[PDB]
Amino acid sequence: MEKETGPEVDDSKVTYDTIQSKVLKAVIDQAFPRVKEYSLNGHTLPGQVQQFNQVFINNHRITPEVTYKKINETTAEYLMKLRDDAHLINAEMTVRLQVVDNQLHFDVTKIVNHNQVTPGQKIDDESKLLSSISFLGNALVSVSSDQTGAKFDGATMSNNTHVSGDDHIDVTNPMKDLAKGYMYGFVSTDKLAAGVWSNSQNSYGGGSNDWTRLTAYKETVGNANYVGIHSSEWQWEKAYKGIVFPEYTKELPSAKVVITEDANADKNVDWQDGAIAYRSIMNNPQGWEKVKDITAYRIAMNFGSQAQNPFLMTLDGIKKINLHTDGLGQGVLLKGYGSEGHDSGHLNYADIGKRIGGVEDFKTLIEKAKKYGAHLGIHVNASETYPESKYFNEKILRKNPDGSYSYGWNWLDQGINIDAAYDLAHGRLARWEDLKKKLGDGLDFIYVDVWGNGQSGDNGAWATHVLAKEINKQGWRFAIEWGHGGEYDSTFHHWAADLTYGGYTNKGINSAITRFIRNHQKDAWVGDYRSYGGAANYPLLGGYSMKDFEGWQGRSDYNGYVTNLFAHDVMTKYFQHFTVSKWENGTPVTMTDNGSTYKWTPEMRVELVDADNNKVVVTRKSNDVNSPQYRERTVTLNGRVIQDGSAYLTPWNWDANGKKLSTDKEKMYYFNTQAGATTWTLPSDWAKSKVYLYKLTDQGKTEEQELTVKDGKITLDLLANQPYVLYRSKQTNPEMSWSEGMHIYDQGFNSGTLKHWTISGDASKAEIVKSQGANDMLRIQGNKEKVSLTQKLTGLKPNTKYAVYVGVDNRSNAKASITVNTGEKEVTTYTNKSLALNYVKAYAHNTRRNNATVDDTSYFQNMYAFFTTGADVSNVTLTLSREAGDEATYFDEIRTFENNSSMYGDKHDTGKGTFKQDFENVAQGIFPFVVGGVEGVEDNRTHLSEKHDPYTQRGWNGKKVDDVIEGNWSLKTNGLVSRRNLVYQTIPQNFRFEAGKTYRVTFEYEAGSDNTYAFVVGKGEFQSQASNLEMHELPNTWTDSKKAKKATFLVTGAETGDTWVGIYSTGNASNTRGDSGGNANFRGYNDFMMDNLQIEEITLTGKMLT
Ligand SMILES: CO[C@H]1O[C@H](CO)[C@H](O)[C@H](O[C@@H]2O[C@H](CO)[C@H](O)[C@H](O)[C@H]2O)[C@H]1NC(C)=O
Ligand SMILES: [Ca+2]
Ligand SMILES: [Ca+2]
Ligand SMILES: [Ca+2]
Ligand SMILES: [Mn+2]
Repeated sequence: MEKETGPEVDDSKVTYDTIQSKVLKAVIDQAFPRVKEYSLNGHTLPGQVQQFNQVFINNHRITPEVTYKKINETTAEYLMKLRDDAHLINAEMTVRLQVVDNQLHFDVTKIVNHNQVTPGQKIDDESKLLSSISFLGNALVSVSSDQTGAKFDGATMSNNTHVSGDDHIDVTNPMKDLAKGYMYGFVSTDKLAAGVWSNSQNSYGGGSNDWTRLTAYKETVGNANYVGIHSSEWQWEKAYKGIVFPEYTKELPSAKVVITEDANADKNVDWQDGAIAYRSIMNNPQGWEKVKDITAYRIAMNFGSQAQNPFLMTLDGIKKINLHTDGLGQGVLLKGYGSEGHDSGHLNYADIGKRIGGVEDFKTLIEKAKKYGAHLGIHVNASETYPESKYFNEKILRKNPDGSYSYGWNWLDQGINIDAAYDLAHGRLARWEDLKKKLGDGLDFIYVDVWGNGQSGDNGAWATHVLAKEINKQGWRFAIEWGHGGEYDSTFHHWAADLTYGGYTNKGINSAITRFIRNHQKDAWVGDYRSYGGAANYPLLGGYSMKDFEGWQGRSDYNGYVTNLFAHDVMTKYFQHFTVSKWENGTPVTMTDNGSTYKWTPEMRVELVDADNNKVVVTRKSNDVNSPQYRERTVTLNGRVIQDGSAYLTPWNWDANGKKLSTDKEKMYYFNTQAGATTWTLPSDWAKSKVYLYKLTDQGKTEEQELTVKDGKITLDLLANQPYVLYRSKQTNPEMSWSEGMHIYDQGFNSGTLKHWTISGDASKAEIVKSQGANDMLRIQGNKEKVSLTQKLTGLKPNTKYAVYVGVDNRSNAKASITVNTGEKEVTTYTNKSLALNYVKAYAHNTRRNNATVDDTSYFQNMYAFFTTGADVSNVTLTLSREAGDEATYFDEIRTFENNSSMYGDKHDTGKGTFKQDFENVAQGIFPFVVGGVEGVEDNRTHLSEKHDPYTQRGWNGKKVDDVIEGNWSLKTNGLVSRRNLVYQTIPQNFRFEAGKTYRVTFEYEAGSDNTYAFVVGKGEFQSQASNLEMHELPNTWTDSKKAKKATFLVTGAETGDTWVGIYSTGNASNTRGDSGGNANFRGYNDFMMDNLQIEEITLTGKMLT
């Protein structure tokens, strides 16, 4: 390439003025809001040196008619009239340029469209809107190739761990052309650096073209190349299908430049100085301050009406983590907080799940969690919904160009995508306001699932900013799924934080510039995940690594959750308590993974600082990618080593909520992923102190040991992958008030003692033991006489109907019972040997080997008693008992909660009399059935269906069968045809078919096809050596009937007491009648619904006999 030239500048017709602070002077054109040049400390940066007196309005070139006024020494104002009759533009905008110390602010302060436009109303011609405003062509700041050290550095979005989003371009003549959008951009010489911010929600496309709030352009002027940074175009009045969006979607255009000399004392001026200064002018995502102290993120899941994780139970998990981490902050995302659980009832944000304890228990969880620094978030959806939802309506549904529905996912029900732009234009905001009104204060974050993938149409930068603003306005922090989503407003990205998702092309933001700037504000980055290579091969700043133990994707591994917190997240979070000040790359390395061999340039040293001038230095131990030392770092704090390789001894000076700890609560955490002694220099304020070590377990601080300090050092030779904490004085563990609000003390056996139970019988026969998943349970075994454990149920309401269950897995033939005595009445329920394995994936005691009870299986099922308090609730007792037996019964999770069922002879209480289940008042699950093994351990596709006429019922979009047969609820199975396996069954603890007695079992049912489902009678444990079943295939209910059919069966209890009934998925193919795909799923060909179950003990007489 040859030396380039362009027109020189003739400014003979130009009148310049100057505005200035004490440190920065800007020469500005009186004809147009353009900065020609900046001066600071005798150094200069050009702005837009060549006049370009045009703007683009709705993509039309306009020469504005401009009048000017200098307002004061720092501020000038421009009135800019905009007219283009041919394109229906008739408007004016006011712009101010203002110097604020070393910042220049560009603000459009007023916009007037002379066309009639009313936000929220129809507009007959959208071209009359003033929808976009572009000052592209006027650089806010630039640098010339004639200046020493001229360079541009910019970040674009990359989520591919192999590919940096950053460009580092020397500004030379000649140089390659440049006309490119950026998220962040800096120009610098060897004397000054500048960074540019804009609130522009411009996009030039997806991927690296998105979030492009800036545009950088090379312009050749005389014999110099300039690279200038421009704001990208701004948005203003917009509409969808002629309906103008609400006023709150309009945000006045704004941009800022900041100009700095050396800002990290390294005696070089470069983009890093610009990035430090940029923090003073940038947007900050709402809630960002909380991020650095949320060390323990995880999901607690509910699904399919099961109430796996009631709100008050999550509080016990929080207390376990509070003990085990010694008071680190937590963030629990409630996936399934609403409706029947996860992926039920979407869009109705205010519909807080009733079966997990409703708004009352959610409020209690939020309030009581505060003292543990545990913040709650909820999972919502703004992209797809189901017929059951209050907000399912034809008008909101997304349709394809051919008029067909844009179907969403099918699981419990068939979802349909919604049109997000329509939704915004028709009251979406009010749904968030309803939730805020119902729930009140204190919720931390909203995680909006899916958004960004285009299911609901446009989910780009502008639309996301609007959505985030709705959420932030209620006082909530924004979180989203994708590495590329919500770059402007998000504080958490699930595909960045869970390193296992999506593979190497789908992770966090792979940009050193962006991470430099914002590391401390969000979990949006590339974390350590060696098999993705590139940036993921041991990032020096770490990066959030999320695991779970409360049911999400069947995750139950509590111990692995805790070790991962300490292996990745403690140091990640430590660094977020500082801001990055310096970033040094090493030499390129060659890596091979994921089908490619590629070059990668790694960070070798990162420095961070805080407002107290603490200095952290993080150094990679080798640049050699094939050395073990490439995946090791040292960390120093003011020169003192706090991490080296597999071990750290890190100070922690913040409580669970991030507040500064008092001196006597200052601590250090030790963790080593390897065996071996390590030696550490103590800081001066520890070196002459006594020092005590504690091993951290789910019981808190244990195994107190005073350490020997020698020469101001300590040596630690402790268990690998085990957290410890150190203090300068003896510490104790506080009272946890286990299970507060749940009417019983320590419902999950987490407190390490049984002393709060009154034990009758031989107490040595009752112990707390760990499941195969380390879940503590009550075990009773080897007892020759009855053993009982009793507590009062406390805090109950008088004259109130309740349910109580305990999870029970009984390996003994002995009677294992739950008994409630209200003071006035006693009710009892029991099980002999358990016969149904647990197949609920989000439930902690399902039968997956790694959270099995014992012998690699779990038969846990909830065992209920139903009772009513009288006038006095001072002496209501709950007793767990086990009659004599050699083998073990396991109990866990005692849940007492209001319930208004009337299942026993039309009365609430456990008692005799005809059994009826109308499904209208189910405590949880599908009682008296439990889910069977048809799908193995799964988020079972059987749940309680909720009525929403007409959408859930026959006829809507050709639906063949009703979701709900009578009342508001039925028992629905979705699409489980041709599986040759058991869908669900009664178990004797739920309904016992007494030995030698005969019962009439009646129910109403819908079935979409003939003989796809069968009513079955079995006994004992079902085996798919396959068990004998009495088989009654059921015909479809719609080809020859306008409603559910009634079925009736006689069943005599086997002498072994273990008879049950259920619904079985046959081997027969279903019939979708020529329909396919979404229509076939929606219309219910493959579905089965039950309602109005009745089981009546009878004596066979007359024609019953035949
Ligand atoms: C194409 O299947 C994948 O994506 C769908 C959504 O379009 C599902 O998320 C699916 O995961 C499955 O989700 C259901 C609940 O909807 C259930 O939780 C299953 O355990 C889970 O496999 C996902 N992957 C698949 C089917 O492998
Ligand atoms: Ca510097
Ligand atoms: Ca437990
Ligand atoms: Ca019903
Ligand atoms: Mn449903």
